[PDB]
Amino acid sequence: TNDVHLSGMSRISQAVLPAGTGTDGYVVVDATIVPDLLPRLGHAARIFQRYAVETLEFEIQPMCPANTGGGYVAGFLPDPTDNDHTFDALQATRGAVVAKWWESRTVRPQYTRTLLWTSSGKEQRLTSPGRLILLCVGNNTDVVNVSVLCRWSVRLSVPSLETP
Amino acid sequence: TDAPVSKASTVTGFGRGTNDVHLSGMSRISQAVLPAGTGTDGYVVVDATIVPDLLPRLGHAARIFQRYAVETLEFEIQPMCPANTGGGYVAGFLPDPTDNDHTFDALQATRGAVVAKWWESRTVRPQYTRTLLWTSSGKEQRLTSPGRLILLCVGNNTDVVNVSVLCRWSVRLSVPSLETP
Amino acid sequence: TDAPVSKASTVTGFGRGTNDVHLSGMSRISQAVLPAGTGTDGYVVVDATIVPDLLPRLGHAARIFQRYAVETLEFEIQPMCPANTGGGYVAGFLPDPTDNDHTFDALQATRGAVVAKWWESRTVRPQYTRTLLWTSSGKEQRLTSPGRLILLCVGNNTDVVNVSVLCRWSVRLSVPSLETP
Amino acid sequence: TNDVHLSGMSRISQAVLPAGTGTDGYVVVDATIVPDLLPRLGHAARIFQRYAVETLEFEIQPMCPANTGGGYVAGFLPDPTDNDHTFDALQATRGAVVAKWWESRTVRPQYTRTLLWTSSGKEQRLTSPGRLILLCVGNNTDVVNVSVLCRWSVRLSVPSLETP
Amino acid sequence: TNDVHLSGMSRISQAVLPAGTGTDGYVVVDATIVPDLLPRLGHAARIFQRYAVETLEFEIQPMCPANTGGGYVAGFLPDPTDNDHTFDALQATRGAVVAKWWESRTVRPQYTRTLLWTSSGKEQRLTSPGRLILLCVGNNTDVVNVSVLCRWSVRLSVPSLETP
Amino acid sequence: TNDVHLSGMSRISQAVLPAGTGTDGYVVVDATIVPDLLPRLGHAARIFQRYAVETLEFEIQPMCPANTGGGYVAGFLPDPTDNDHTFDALQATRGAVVAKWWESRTVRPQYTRTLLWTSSGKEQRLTSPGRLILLCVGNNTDVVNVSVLCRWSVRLSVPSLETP
Ligand SMILES: [Ca+2]
Ligand SMILES: [Ca+2]
Ligand SMILES: [Ca+2]
Ligand SMILES: [Ca+2]
Ligand SMILES: [Ca+2]
Ligand SMILES: [Ca+2]
Repeated sequence: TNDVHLSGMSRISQAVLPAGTGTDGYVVVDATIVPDLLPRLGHAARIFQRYAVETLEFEIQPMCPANTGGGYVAGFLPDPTDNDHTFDALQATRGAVVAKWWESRTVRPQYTRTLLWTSSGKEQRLTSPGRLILLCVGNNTDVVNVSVLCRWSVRLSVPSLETP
Repeated sequence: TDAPVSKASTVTGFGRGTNDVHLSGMSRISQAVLPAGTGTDGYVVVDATIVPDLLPRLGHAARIFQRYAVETLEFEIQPMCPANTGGGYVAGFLPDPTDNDHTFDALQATRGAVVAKWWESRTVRPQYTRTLLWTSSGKEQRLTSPGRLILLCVGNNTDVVNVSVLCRWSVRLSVPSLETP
Repeated sequence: TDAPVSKASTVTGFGRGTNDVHLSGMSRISQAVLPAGTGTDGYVVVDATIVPDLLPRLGHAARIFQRYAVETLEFEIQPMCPANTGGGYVAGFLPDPTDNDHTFDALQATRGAVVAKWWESRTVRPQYTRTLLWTSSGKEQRLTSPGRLILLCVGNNTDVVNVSVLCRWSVRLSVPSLETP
Repeated sequence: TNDVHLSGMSRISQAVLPAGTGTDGYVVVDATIVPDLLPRLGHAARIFQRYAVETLEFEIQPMCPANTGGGYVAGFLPDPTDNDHTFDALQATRGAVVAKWWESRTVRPQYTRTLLWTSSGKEQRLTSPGRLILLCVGNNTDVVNVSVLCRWSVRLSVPSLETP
Repeated sequence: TNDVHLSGMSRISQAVLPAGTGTDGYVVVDATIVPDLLPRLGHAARIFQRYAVETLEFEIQPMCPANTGGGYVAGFLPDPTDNDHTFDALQATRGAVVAKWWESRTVRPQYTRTLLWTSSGKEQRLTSPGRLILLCVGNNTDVVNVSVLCRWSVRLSVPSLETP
Repeated sequence: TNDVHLSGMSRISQAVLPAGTGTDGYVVVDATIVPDLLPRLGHAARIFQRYAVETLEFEIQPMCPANTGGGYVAGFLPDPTDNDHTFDALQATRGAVVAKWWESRTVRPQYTRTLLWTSSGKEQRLTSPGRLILLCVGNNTDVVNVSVLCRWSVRLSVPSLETP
């Protein structure tokens, strides 16, 4: 077997949220999980054709004063083609969390473990396991710098160099 | 205890909804009427793509689940006409949702296809994929539907024919969500 | 066999659909924002009648069932605001769906009512009818809903308050049908 | 072994019989069983040189009103070179059936199991196992659309592309 | 069972490269491997619904004089969607070969034995195992009649009948 | 484990040698084997800190007419620092080959499987396994398009991320 197991921590997305703009339902983070976003996996997927996600956890680590107001809801939609970004969709899914802006939380979602494709294509269900969505729950009193780390572990295969 | 700057949140049972439900039923996927003389050979009577939306009770249950897998799928062709009607029918289930071929040979090639007279009711026990399929629509139909059902006329019928295609199904829904088409 | 005048029908599995499904979840029945100063005493923050339509995932499952019975029903009041907000709230669940009284006494009288500060989250474990209730709407609300939830302010709040009322429910649907509102 | 076992249902021949033309001995169906007639086996024999029939049943499925008059006799002559189409030849053979026009019957004949040739040739005994013959027994009062399905099962060999 | 193992060789593409036009990077051959491309598999796929490529190899057999100064690079990209006509992209793929214009070579690539579909659809990744690309390396001196052959061994399934 | 075995072929260098310039001792190719030189290993080393070359071979594939009178000598010096462009120095190294300009050959050298560093530094002996040298033997007659390929199999370690 020529499968290469690669794993590690990496920050998929960082967002800045100025004070007073975090209204309810505001989409702070909306990231379709593909290996291109992941820093270390971006180079590994550039040299392979297919990958299979073996572990995926999203650690939301926001950095705001403890007296800041408002909260956030984070979830992982297993369907990359789904284009719904609301509290209802997040609360429906498994692994979703809701917490105050100064709390760091962990999202352990339900993701497909089949063999996906690193490259882009017409069918998004064949390239990504899902979409991470992080929304505001209430108005934030202070500016929030939110960073979403992602502990991943994939199994690459089929060596081939690829272009952006 | 003390009075902190901000107390920790205590939302406990979030993202722990029900994950798997088994749903069963038997619904009419098609109903057709043929006035005398239109049942020419090869005329397509029923062309129904098996999707959760086609099944009414499953249509709502598929709106709260991401992926479903078909466990049981059997079709019934019930022609409600007397035993003095000429001509006949051929019914089949193409496992490929994208296969749009409407001929006698294409139907007869599939496993479980039936050929009968217009006064004989039949049951199609087809070949379908047990793999998990996506409830919501996508770019490729082969990831969302187990197949297609085709019902054709074989001979020129003599009288008006009423034909009902029923489908006994049983699916297993997984990966909870809330689809908003 | 012989050739009769008309052959007998052979529809076998008709009217034998699934009868009972247990459905569970936890959904936000209400969400309110109070700018500073509007939290006057007795001001009604949340007034939600517990019906299957109010619960999103149950709304679709109730459209294919006639009667449902509530097995578990517990509400959570989550105020997402700091620990320096004045005033407080009272939350209760009136078992009578038609009881439209919004006062502190009416809420506190009910079993399981909670009184807390705006920086304390609470859980209401109320008294609800275990009897079978009709999914579809009718002339009398007491045959279709287990009760009503009321959340009121107790004191004048100092800061803007975000309050979310979540409801952990568990129902048993019976008597299959297809409701078309 | 590179033998490919292929089997399936397929309609060899459909015939329309107008009312009043089905006199006694009329040859409704006269089909020399070669893989070209069989729809799915037509494509399989186009890519192979030799085949051996392992199972052969002919299901006659006529579609006429139940009050129609007259009957049909169906048989399978094991000799493709034989050019006799009468009730005598059919009744002599094994597996022959006789039935009213509205009855569907099954013919389980006696066929050679040797290795035949898909392509045509001078000797017809080396290419086909036999000839299906379906005749009218009496005058038919109504128009009859008769279809002869064939449950077959062959064992192909010797890969080679072929032309009509 | 419905599984029918088939194998054989077939010329997927043939190209004629006149003298002087074989500049570096020129795309001599770009052929997406589909069942219709292979003659014997073209008929096999017309009578089945699914196929899985168990074995796949290619042979480049250029037919040029021994005084033809030039070279070619050949490789099987295991992703039908990927489109990159560069030397490094081909050489990255496993089994890719580089040779002179008067030397026949064999490509033994890597690919996933996933159960593909014999009929075309919106997504090419479900109907094709990949695509063979043959490029020029250096300017050729004489006319080259290149003929890429493919030795395949596939496993058909789900009996049906189709029209292209 | 952090160890990730990778392997593949990549063209380390390509040179064009015009007619008459291939005098004896001329240095056609002098390429220091570094991870950046190999495309697929270039991305693999950008996401790791250490690598050890488990297997390393080279193939010389000159592309010249069969009437090209001349010869080449190829060899892998296992010391990056050593700098000697002489025939005897190359032939001394294990696996060195001598051939005609129209004959592809394979170099299977000797080297130490020491855990090298993927990023450049002051000492080249810690970042490169060696250097391949290809010299002329005798004056060539026609233009030669030489392309040295390298088949490598390395073992990465110490996960990290780097920029070149
Ligand atoms: Ca790709
Ligand atoms: Ca969906
Ligand atoms: Ca009702
Ligand atoms: Ca032949
Ligand atoms: Ca198809
Ligand atoms: Ca470094």
